[PDB]
Amino acid sequence: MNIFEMLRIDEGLRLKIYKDTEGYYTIGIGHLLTKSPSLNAAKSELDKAIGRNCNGVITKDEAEKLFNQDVDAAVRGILRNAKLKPVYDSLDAVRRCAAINMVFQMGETGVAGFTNSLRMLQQKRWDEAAVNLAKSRWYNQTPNRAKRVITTFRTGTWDAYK
Ligand SMILES: [Cl-]
Repeated sequence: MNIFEMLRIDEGLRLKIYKDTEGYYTIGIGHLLTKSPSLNAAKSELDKAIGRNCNGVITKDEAEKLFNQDVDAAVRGILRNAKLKPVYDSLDAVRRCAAINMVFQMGETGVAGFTNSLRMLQQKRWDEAAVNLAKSRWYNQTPNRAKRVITTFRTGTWDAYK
């Protein structure tokens, strides 16, 4: 397993614009287009991102390139963030995937709000961090996704995805 396979399982793949769990226009492998309610705004963001007139539909190859760019951006955001980088650098490779997964879903600023959980992860207090991570709007709104990510942090294995 690697980060790309993990996020593909969690996000799925759709080649036409869809709405995510919060109602936001999305395409591909979980690529957020806009939080605006305007479908026309979402279509314009899509054309800008892809470089052609898509009319709301992309190819599998385009979805995979957007996805690679999004994962790279998530990693780079962690490495540039003074609060996230020291935690990330303290984690083993499997747990680093769980960290990227959270940033991909909620953004750099959303994860940075998990201050208490991040300190427990840095201290390798896995069971305590798992309980603390579950006491969140994240867990209450997307519990199956959150359970898989939390189990990955807790165990350092891919067992939740196998
Ligand atoms: Cl879920």
